[PDB]
Amino acid sequence: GSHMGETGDQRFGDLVFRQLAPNVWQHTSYLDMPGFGAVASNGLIVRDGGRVLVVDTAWTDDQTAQILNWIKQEINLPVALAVVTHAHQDKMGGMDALHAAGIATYANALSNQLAPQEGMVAAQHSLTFAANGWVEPATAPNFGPLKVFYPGPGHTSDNITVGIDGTDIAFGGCLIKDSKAKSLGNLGDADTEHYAASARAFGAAFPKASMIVMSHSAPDSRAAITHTARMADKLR
Amino acid sequence: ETGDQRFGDLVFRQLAPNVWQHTSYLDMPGFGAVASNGLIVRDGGRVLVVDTAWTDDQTAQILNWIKQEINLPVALAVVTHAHQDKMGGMDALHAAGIATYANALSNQLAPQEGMVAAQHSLTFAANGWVEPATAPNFGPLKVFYPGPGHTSDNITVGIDGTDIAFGGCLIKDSKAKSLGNLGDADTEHYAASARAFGAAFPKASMIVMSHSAPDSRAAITHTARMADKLR
Ligand SMILES: Cc1oc(C)c(S(N)(=O)=O)c1C(=O)O
Ligand SMILES: Cc1oc(C)c(S(N)(=O)=O)c1C(=O)O
Ligand SMILES: [Zn+2]
Ligand SMILES: [Zn+2]
Ligand SMILES: [Zn+2]
Ligand SMILES: [Zn+2]
Ligand SMILES: [Zn+2]
Ligand SMILES: [Zn+2]
Repeated sequence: GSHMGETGDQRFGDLVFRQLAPNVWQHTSYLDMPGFGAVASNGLIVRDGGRVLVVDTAWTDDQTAQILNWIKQEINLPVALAVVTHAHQDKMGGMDALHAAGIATYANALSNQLAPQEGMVAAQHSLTFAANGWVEPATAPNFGPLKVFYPGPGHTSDNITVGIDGTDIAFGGCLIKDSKAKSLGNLGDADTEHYAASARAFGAAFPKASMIVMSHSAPDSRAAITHTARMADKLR
Repeated sequence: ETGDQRFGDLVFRQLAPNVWQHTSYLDMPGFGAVASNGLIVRDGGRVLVVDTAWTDDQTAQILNWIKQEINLPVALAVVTHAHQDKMGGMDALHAAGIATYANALSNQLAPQEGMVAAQHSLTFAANGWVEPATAPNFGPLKVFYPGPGHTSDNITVGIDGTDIAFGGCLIKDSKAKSLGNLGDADTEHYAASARAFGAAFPKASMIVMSHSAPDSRAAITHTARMADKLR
């Protein structure tokens, strides 16, 4: 089962949406984490010609259905696919809303294999990766601007990252924490030996991205990557 | 030991008409000699190897025993994760012109683990089975990724047309008190991965593993019961 058991910001139900680029938005949803209260989780929405592509669900099915409603209102293009960046509640908790809506879903093969143990619904389709971390293109059909990179084990063994081609943006998901972070967040499923190398591999994979989007903080500069790697260095 | 054969530092045990276990040893601080096992499979007119020995020299001894005892070409080797017992001899396989295969993740981890990457990467479906285009002409070798356990990258191999499945370092002996080296292990998912190996090869009666002699299926259920205690 699951381990879980302001300017420019647009409120839409209990979610928040922020435009990051002409064709890119950040979605934000909240879940109350006993003791510490509201935990934000961010993902992305990308307009690619006549299609919308989603990175990560919200925490819940009901929140994820609200992402689809927001897309209908603000973009009014069909959602061609969603890719989720590992098998934890914040990234995959809303899979049923996507499947209910007939949306094709993608995850790391390992995320799909771990999903039952992690209390998640598996995506319909599985990404695989080359030894250099880049997605095998046959497993990323019509991903368009989404450039998927497996950096190595870090936050989880299955964590993947996504560059948005033709923009300044790369999405570190839960691997990367912001440059102000006092900790690496939830290390319950982390690989402490390989985390630092995986963070640095993400930086090297998207060497010119200037806006680093993350699950649990607002977008940051590239300093988030180096600061995260140096915090991870101390886990070894 | 009666019936076992020696070549240099290597010991070979015939498990089935076309299958041998190779065993090599390394002195580990405060542990004395640690055995590591792999497999040699005769597949008609060619030989397939599962896992290197600890070192290049030991791995060359495997290849020269194969020449002496079997006298068929070695077509390919599959190595079952990026640790020295399984991939320490990659340079000897490459020098001998043997095609090498490992989990893509093993190849990605190899530099950090001080190992040499294989020439080819295996990838796996969500159900754990190797994507067939990545494992061309593997003959009787059936490669399964059971999930993270002993390491994130550990893979397993069934030998079609035999009683044998190879758990590598994921599976420990049915009398074991411990799961051996957990330094790189996934404590949450280990038990499920061990059970997934059992379910992938449900008819295998001889379970070969890295650090103990062949056992029955009891090794799978005992490993899972030990791993349940890690959670
Ligand atoms: C801060 C935080 O809360 C949760 C619930 C997670 S995760 N993605 O590990 O579940 C994290 C994280 O660090 O990613
Ligand atoms: C007993 C043992 O010794 C070593 C050196 C290893 S491994 N494969 O983790 O390096 C193991 C193991 O448990 O696999
Ligand atoms: Zn997570
Ligand atoms: Zn997270
Ligand atoms: Zn977990
Ligand atoms: Zn090992
Ligand atoms: Zn081992
Ligand atoms: Zn290691």
